[PDB]
Amino acid sequence: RATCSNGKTVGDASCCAWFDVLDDIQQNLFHGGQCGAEAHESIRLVFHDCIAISPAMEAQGKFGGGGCDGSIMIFDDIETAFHPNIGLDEIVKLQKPFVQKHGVTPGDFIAFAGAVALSNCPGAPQMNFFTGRAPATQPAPDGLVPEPFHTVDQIINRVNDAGEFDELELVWMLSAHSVAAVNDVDPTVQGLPFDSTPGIFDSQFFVETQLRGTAFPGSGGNQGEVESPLPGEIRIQSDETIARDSRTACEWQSFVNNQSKLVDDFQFIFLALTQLGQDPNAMTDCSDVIPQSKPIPGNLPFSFFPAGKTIKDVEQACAETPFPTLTTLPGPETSVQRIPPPPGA
Ligand code: HEM
Ligand SMILES: [Ca+2]
Ligand SMILES: [Ca+2]
Repeated sequence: RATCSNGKTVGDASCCAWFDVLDDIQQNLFHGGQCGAEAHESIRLVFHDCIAISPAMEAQGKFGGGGCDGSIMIFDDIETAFHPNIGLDEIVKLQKPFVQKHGVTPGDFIAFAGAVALSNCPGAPQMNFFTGRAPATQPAPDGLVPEPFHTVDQIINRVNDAGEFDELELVWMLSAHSVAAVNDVDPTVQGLPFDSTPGIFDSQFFVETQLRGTAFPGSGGNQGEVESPLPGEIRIQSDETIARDSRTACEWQSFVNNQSKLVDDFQFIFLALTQLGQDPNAMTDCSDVIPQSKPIPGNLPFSFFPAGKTIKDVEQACAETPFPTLTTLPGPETSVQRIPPPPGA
């Protein structure tokens, strides 16, 4: 343990340089510490860097990808052209100059920016940050990042190969869709959120994906898109099916009205994702650099039905426990506002 020049204690004096990186990204990437487009894009970038590993491919003498190696940045012209990585070159290009200026590894930076991004979102867990990711030497193969039109079987199998993650852990990692929008699936409109609170790390994603889908927020006929339950909200087929599948439905529902489980499980699974490709015992704990997460503001219940929705609108899929009869916000059904992204998204 060491004390940095700012008086903060950290796991190791090598962590102290990350306070310079923190100040720089908070002002110049996240527009003063916001949980907006760049924050959401950085959270997604962690998954797409890290899940690109495959012990199964390696066991046939094929490169399976290095996991959290910064390969999606170092080899951006290759990986960001893969279909599942659509729209990520925009955030890669915004991140690159910080990596160059601060002399940090591309994989460490991607993990850092994802943790800082989440710390900006009220309700987020206290996010971890470990260092020790050598620069990738090969780009990832394609076919390693899940698609919204993939089956539940293949997504379960994919995350079990990548990280020995089981079907329950697949549900936890999809909590990231609580602070997320879709730029590229609907060719007519960018920035359609997955839940009605894309600035808030909460279980609205788990509530709202359980509702009956009533309309497309924009165009119909988009591969891997299904009807959503609110105007301005997007829903993808993978989320819709995982929420109703007999293996995962009860786990999905368990996050409704359970902030502690949402926060504790996502803290765990995020750190696990950021260690793919690495020996955790070789890494340095710089978690004390990450800002203290903020609580959800206001005095409303943690989970709620959006205005215009009640228990009658829930497609209850959990045979163990009934979907909880939440409160319904007052007034007319309200449109979820789009989050316009930076150019090239
Ligand atoms: C496992 C199956 C998953 C599928 C099929 C999936 C699919 C999607 C799709 C289709 C989008 C919109 C992408 C675009 O339009 O460019 C998206 C956005 C996003 N995903 Fe996922 N995802 C998955 C898992 C995860 C995980 C595990 C995380 C993070 C831990 C994550 C974080 C995000 C975030 C933050 C966004 C929003 C990006 C933005 O606001 O620009 N996703 N996801
Ligand atoms: Ca990678
Ligand atoms: Ca949310």
